[PDB]
Amino acid sequence: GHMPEEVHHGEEEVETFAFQAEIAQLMSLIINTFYSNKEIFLRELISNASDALDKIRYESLTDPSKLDSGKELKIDIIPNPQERTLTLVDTGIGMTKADLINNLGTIAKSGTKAFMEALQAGADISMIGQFGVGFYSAYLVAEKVVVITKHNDDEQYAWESSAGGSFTVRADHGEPIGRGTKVILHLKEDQTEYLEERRVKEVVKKHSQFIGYPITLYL
Ligand SMILES: CC(C)c1cc(C(=O)N2Cc3ccccc3C2)c(O)cc1CC#N
Repeated sequence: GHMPEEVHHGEEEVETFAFQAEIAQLMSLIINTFYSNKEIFLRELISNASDALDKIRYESLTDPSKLDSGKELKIDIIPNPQERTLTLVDTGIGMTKADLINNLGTIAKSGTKAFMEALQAGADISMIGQFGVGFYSAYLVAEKVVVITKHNDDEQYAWESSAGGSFTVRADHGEPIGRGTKVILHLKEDQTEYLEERRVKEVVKKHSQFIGYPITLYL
């Protein structure tokens, strides 16, 4: 046999970018401070999932073909005690590559900035969703967050950040999710209570009791 060397690939498959400084300041703030009620992170994710589900639901009024990718609108929650992850998957509208990079790395600048200003003036962490940036509350409990997303008009993409100032984005060739978003939280060691059935049930019942979509726990 011969030994080729592929000196160049079709396109750079992993890209790394810095957050806007304001986004990174918030993330650093969130991942390092004490908050007495970190369970709000699940409310924030379920809230973003509900909106993504509304978005595909309303386009399905006008185009029934937008669900050939999946007709059930639902949220699933999967704690995995042995890999210390908690996973939320929704069948909402998902995100193109352009919006993945933009929404999470860049145009969150306004909301994160107004929020840190509001914090200086007396706000607290639970109000983060009033500024459109509730997703970053995941770092209350996670040391590392992964986002897998699939929009009807694009391929599947993976996003990842450990809150070190940077994130990466790559074409994800993994479990095809069809459509929507999947979030994988790599939990801090002192936050393993969100891998128990009792507790996750408490948090959903306490905060997301009136979401208009089924939420299913896969213990
Ligand atoms: C990465 C975060 C921000 C996230 C994004 C989506 C998502 O694809 N959209 C698309 C869309 C369209 C309209 C209104 C809102 C949304 C949010 C999701 O379904 C779940 C999460 C998890 C959290 N928190």
